[PDB]
Amino acid sequence: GLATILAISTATPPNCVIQADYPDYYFKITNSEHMTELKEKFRRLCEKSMIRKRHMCLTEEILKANPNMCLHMGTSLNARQDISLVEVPKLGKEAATKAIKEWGQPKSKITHLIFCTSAGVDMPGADYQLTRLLGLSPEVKRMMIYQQGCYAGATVLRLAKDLTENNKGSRVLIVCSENTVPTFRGPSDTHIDSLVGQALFADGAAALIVGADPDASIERPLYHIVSASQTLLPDSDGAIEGHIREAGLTVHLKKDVPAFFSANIEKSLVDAFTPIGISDWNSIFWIAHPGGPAILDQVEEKLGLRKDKLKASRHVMSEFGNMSSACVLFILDEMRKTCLEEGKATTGEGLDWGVLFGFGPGLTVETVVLRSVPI
Amino acid sequence: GLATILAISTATPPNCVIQADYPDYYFKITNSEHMTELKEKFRRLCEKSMIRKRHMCLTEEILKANPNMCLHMGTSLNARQDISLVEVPKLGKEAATKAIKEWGQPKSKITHLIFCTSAGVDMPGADYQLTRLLGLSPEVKRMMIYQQGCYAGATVLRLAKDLTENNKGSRVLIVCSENTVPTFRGPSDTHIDSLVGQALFADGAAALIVGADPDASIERPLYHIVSASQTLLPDSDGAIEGHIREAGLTVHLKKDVPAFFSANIEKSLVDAFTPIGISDWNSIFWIAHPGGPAILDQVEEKLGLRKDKLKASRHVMSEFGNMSSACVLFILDEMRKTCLEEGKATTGEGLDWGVLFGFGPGLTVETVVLRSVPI
Repeated sequence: GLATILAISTATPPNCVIQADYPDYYFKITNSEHMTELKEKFRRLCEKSMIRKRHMCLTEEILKANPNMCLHMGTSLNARQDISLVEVPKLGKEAATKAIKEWGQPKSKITHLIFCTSAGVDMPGADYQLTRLLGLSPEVKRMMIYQQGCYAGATVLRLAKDLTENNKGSRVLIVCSENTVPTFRGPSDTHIDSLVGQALFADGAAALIVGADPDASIERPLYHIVSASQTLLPDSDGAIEGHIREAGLTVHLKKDVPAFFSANIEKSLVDAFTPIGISDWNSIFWIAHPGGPAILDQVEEKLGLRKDKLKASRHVMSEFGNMSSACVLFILDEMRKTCLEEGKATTGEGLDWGVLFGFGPGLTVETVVLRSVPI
Repeated sequence: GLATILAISTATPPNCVIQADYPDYYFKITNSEHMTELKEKFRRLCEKSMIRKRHMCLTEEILKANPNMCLHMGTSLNARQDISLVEVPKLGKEAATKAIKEWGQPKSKITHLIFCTSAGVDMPGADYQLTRLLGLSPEVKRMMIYQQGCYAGATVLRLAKDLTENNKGSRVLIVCSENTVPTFRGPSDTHIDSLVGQALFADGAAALIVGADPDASIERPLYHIVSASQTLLPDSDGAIEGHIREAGLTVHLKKDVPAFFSANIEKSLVDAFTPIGISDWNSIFWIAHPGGPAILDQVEEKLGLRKDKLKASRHVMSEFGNMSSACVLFILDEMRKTCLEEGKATTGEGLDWGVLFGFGPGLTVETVVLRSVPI
C-alpha cells in the first residue's frame, strides 16, 4: 500500500513576539533607532507579511550575551552554532514526543528517522542527537537532510514515501526543526533582502509518523502520500541563495521570486495530476508553503483559486510565520484538526485529492500529491 | 529486483602530494619547522598511515593567497567556502560524466540524483550545481546528503536502494565529492587529533548509476545491493566529532575509536548475514572504509580475517588517502576492474556475497550486503 501519515504534531519555543511590536523591538535590540527611514521600511515589511506572531528561541537576554549577532555582518557563526546546535534537536524532541504519543505505539517500533534542518550543521548531526534524546533503537536507519531550506517539508515526505513503501513493517519518524539563530542580524540599508528575512523567519518544529499498510486496529491514517515530484524553474538561477559564512547564514534574493513560482506552478500541477485525471485546481485541497506571501497571492490569482483554498496555509503563516520546512507540516496538522472540528467528510476539507507544495532555493518546486482520509 | 550498480567512475584533482615528502612540505608551508617534536609525531602518523600519495586541490599557491588557512584556528571559513563550494561540483561533474559514459544511456534517463559531500554547505546545494553543470532534466528528483562524514559512501547506497526499488524505471546518479579545503590548517601543540586529519584526508569524487531491473541488452550490472543497515555503537558517544566553525571544519578524535569499531563489528555482520545463511567472514568479499587504518587492522585481527580480505580496501587508501565518502566507491570500482582483468568468476573477487562498511561519527556503522555479478 501507499505511504500513510499516521500522526502529526508540532512544537514552538515558548517565547512569542507580536508582529505589531517587532519593528520597535528589533530596531531597539540592534541599536538601530536612528535609522528612521529603514525602520519604517521594515515596519511595512512586517505589516505586509500578514504574520500576527512568531515564536523565537532568541531572547533579548541571549542577544545581549552574543552582541556580534546584532551587527549586520559580525563574526558570529561560532556563537550561533553554540546556541542552535542544542536547540534544534531539543525543539525537535518536543514535537517528536507528541507525535509518538498520538501514534500510540512504542518508540521501539520506529525503524527510520528523517531529520531536517537548515539551522546549523554538525558531525554527528541532529539526527544522532534526536536518536539519543528520544531513546530510539540504535539500529534506527537515519537520513539527515541538512540546509535544503523552505521546500524540505515536502522533500521529507518524498523521502519517507520510498523508505516506508520499500521496507515492509517500516515506521518512519520525520522531524523538521527550524529557528532564526543563524539568520538573525542587524539591519543595513544595502541589504534589504536580509531585512525581508528578519520580518518573516520564525522558530518551529513538526514531527510525523509515516508508514505503509496501517494496522486499522491500532493506527489511524490522516493522509496518503500518492506521489512526490521535484523540479527546477527555468531561468531562475540565483533567485534565492543562502550562504553559510563567518557571520552566519546570509540570505540573498533577486527581484521577482513570486513571478517565477506563479508563472511555473501550473506545469507542476499538470505533471502531478494528469495521471489522476484531475485538471480543476479548485477540486483538490491545498497545502502551500506560505513563507513568501506574495507567492501565494500571485499563484492564487494566476490559477483563479477560490479565495479560501489557501486559508489553512495562510493561517499557519499568520499564527507562526515562516518556519521554513516545518510550515507545510504545521498546515497539514491544522487542516486535519479543523476538518474534524467542522464535521467535514474528509481530512482534506471534504475533498478526496490534494496538493502539497514546497518552494525554495534553486528555485525548486516540490509537488506532493495527497489523498484525504474519510471523516 | 534488487537495486543494481550499473556504472562506476572516479576523479581526483591533478595535484598530487607524495606522502614520503609530506611532513617536510607541510611543516615548511605552515612555517612551523621549529616545532621539532610535533613534526616527529607527524612523521610517525604519515608513515604509519601506509598512504603513498594523495590528491589535493589545495596548492601552495592557493595557500599563499589564503594565509589564514595556514594558521591553526585563523578566521578562515569564508575563504574555505569560496574555494570548496566551486570545487565540489566541479570534481563531482568530472566523475559523473565518466560514469554516465560507461553506462552508455542518455542522461535524460536519469530520474534521481544523490549528492554527498562534507566539504561545504550552500543554498542551493551541490546537487543543484551538478544538475546545471551536467544539464540533467530539471525534473530530476534530488537528495542532498551533507556533512555525514566517512560512512556516507554506504549511506548513499542505502538511500539509492529504496529510491530505485520503489520506482520502476528509475535511474539514480550518485556523486560523492570530498576534499581537504575545510580541514587543512597549521599544527598546534595542544590539538594533535587535528594532525591525524592532516596525515590522512585527501580529495576525490566517485559517481555511480544505480537502478533496479536492468535491461540486459544495454546495461551491465556490477553489484546488487541486497540490504543496508545502520547502527550506533554502545557507549561511543563523542568519540568522533566534527564542528563547522569560523576556523573551518575542526576534527576531534579519541584514541579508542578503532577499539569501538572492532569490538562491535561482528554484531553488524551477524545481523546482516544471518538472513543469508553465512557465518564465515572470510567467505564474503570485503569493502571497508579504510580511512582509519587502525580500524581495519583491529577488525581484521578481531574477526580473524585472512590478510588478503582487505587488500582492495587498503590499496585505495595507499594510492589516494582518506577521501571520506568516496573511498568505498573507489574500492568497488577497483575490485570489479581487478576481477575482470584477472579473469575471476565474479566482480566480488570470485565470491558471491559481500559486505560494504562505512564508519564515521556517532560512532555509526553502515553495513551494506552486496551480491557480485558473474564475469
